[PDB]
Amino acid sequence: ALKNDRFLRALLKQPVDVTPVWMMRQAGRYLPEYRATRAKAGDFMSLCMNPELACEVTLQPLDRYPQLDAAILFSDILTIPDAMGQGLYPRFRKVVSSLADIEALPVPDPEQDLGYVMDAVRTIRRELNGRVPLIGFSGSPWTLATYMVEGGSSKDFRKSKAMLYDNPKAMHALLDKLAQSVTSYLNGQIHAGAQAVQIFDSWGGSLSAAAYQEFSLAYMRKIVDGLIREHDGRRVPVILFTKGGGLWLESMAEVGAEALGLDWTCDIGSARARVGERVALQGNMDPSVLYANPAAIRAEVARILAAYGKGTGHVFNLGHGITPEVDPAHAGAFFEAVHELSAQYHG
Amino acid sequence: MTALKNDRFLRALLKQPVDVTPVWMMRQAGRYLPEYRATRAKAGDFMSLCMNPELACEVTLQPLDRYPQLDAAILFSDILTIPDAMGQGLYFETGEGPRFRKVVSSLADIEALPVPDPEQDLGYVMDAVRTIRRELNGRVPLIGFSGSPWTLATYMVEGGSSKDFRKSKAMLYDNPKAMHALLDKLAQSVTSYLNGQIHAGAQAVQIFDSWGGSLSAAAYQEFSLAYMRKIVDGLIREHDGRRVPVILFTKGGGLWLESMAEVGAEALGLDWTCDIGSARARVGERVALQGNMDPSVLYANPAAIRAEVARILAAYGKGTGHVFNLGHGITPEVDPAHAGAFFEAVHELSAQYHG
Ligand SMILES: [Cl-]
Ligand SMILES: [Cl-]
Repeated sequence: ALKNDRFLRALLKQPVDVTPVWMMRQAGRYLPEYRATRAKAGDFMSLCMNPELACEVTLQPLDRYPQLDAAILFSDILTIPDAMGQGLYPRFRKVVSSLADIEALPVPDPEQDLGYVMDAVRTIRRELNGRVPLIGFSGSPWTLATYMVEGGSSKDFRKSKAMLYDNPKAMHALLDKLAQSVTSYLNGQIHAGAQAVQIFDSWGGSLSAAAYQEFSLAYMRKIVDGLIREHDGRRVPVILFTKGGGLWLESMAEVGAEALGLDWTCDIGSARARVGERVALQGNMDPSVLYANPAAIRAEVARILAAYGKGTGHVFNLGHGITPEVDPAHAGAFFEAVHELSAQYHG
Repeated sequence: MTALKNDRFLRALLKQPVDVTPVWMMRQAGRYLPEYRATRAKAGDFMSLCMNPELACEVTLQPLDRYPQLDAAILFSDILTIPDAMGQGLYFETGEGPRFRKVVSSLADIEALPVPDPEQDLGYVMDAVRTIRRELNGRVPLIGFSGSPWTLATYMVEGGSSKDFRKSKAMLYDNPKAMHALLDKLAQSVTSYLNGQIHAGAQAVQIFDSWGGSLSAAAYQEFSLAYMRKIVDGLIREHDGRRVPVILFTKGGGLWLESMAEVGAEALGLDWTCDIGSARARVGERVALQGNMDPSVLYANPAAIRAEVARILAAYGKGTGHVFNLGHGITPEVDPAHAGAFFEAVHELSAQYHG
């Protein structure tokens, strides 16, 4: 029973009154009410694993900012490797390094092994009461694989890439199991009530053009081929986002997903020319703009709207997550600007 | 016209016929070489090494002696030379990295900054160029270099290394008038610095726009590329009877090659995220291309290194206009033998793409 669905409409190239906006990490430490809930939870994993708390932080930006046109599931990108028994605490107690390691990895069952995520989705979907669509998400196979091979956050992905060039056979094995896992994970979230899904390929941008095709994109394509594309009588749009992936939009546009995420390095007008006929686009403002005065924030919104131009097919967002020191009022000025200034570009 | 024994590097940059694809490597003088680390220890630190022309020459020549395949030398020097000469007080915080005592935050700060004179105020750099040019004895061309105005500006506004560049970009959006004033002054400075290096014997120059890739497409045009264009227009174009090729390198700038190619510089540097075949199709008629291998490949076994060299050569295809390099600097933990396999693969495997 969706009351506001312009976010979905834009992704599906349907007419809209204004350009929709949401923001990566809109539930995060820049919000004092998030910091309160996080302290109430006690630690970050408790917040993630408690569906009531995950819901609480998910709703917080929506209640603060009526301009936001979508909710995104609050969770950790690393749920799946954690579930595989790798012991997430940002590092892993168990680290992938041999083919033998990978073969032993189980493919997590969404409801039996990741039930708390599924519970969070159901809880959020209920509590939203149709106010805005709910976005489910997961990290990409390549991105999750690097976390599992690096053993956590990495200096420069030397180990992950070395293993890629030395033992591509083992890396294929790992990526394939992760593709399997991500597919069922997202399908789980969709069954639980997610109305769109986004794949975050956060580290795909560090790959060479060739390695990106073989070791990241091919596995996102596998996932999209396995996703539930319709639920609750509506299409469930898929958004692929490779940060730093602007060079590669053309191939990304042929995977069959509805939309591609963009970061600020890619001119969105150029992106629309290159692949606009095949996908919706989401993005792409540099988050650092939010540290500037409201006039500058408005000016940058106007520039980006002008670059995209007239008509549907754009969802406004940043090109990366907001950072903890941003003034919530500057975030608000951003969302307001998108709705106020974009109206002229529709109709 | 002064003598070179090997000039295939220059010829590739100028789209002239070459026998093999030339190769050199960013940071080819650096901590991955044990002889470098020994010289650096004898100097005490990096800064002392940069400010002693005899030792800067010594490390500049080391990779050439170890690796006969290398087709160019690059001036060993500090990217932060100019803002130090400007008076901002470069030092090294024990646990972090280079920092400046003084940080740029206002138009008034910027107006006060002087434009260093290369020979009068950076004589130790010009001496290094002269010394290297002499000691090379024409074995390979010498590359001079500088940071770009945008890249230098970020160090001066942040006051050292930064992860997110929040302060630099905040100033870009909040105080464009001041940020442009800084960029303008730095372009003038970089121009005379590079020209001093050329007059001292540099035979090519590379502008390292290391942090230009963090800019939006729109901001890149106004706050970085426009100032590299200023520099290129002001550079000495010929010296010692030769054209002096200019290489512009914005790491992560692959989306922007078309505009970079309109500046008038001979060549553009690429990183591994850009398919070099695609790059050649997009701008190869206008510029030579340098790059573009992922430095991380050098951690892999030599067979993998050769296969990746082979792939990149196949992607560029037949004919001049390519200088092989990494897309980034080599890191200290790469085995010298792996770097060696790399250079040997480029010369051996590229022969078939020429003639
Ligand atoms: Cl744009
Ligand atoms: Cl390539």
